[PDB]
Amino acid sequence: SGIVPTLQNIVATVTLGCRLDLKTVALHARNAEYNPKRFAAVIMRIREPKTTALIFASGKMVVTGAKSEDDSKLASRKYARIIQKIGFAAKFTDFKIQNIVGSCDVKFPIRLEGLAFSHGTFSSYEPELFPGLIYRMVKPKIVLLIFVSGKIVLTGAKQREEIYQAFEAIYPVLSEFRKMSGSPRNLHLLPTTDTYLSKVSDDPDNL
DNA sequence: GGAAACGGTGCTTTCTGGTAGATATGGCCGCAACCGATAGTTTAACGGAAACGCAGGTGATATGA
Repeated sequence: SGIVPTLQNIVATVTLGCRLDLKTVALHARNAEYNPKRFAAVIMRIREPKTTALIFASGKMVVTGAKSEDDSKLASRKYARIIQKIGFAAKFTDFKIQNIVGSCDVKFPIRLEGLAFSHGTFSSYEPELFPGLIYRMVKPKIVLLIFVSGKIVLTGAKQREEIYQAFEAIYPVLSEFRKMSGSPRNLHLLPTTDTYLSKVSDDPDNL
């Protein structure tokens, strides 16, 4: 419970309001990869923040590799500004984080068979083609990947607090699977997602 | 006190020609029936559309293979 989870990847999307010519967009970006022989879209990485991004002719975009809530909106706004420099209106709309990926380490090894046998209502553990166990948390809804080393991965979340709540909910379970710190201090010590996102310009006129 | 002689004409009769219905035979016209044919199901079984499931353009957390 003392080893607070770290975010590894935040993935988001934004609507542009207007349908646009993706070939025209592909002409001016300083990083771009695109070939209709394999896929009909441009892959578009940037230096700072270190995000990858994607654009669709229908007037929608996706952003990946964000380290913070801030990076997600700030990168999306900078990609939209590049499209506004180009011959399109690109009205920044529908900003959302569809998935969050985080990880933590309890520093003790886990008997995945014991976890799967006792919590089989939520746990799945297939024959060992892959070494890690998977867990389906239903309230709040989170997917957790459990490894024998004590390393843990969390995904399927969209709100920051639920990743820390899911870790805190399974830490007592993991701690029971032991043989021969445990205090969270608070459920969420850091500021909320909204108090982070509000540092970035929200108004679409603030290009 | 009446019946027998027989003149009146009222009432009736067949010989016939009229009125006119009848039908054996005949020739058109069209109804009753058959073998015929066109259209009908819904399924052998697989040709079809809509209905159906996995990939690929990033990324990449674990620790084994």
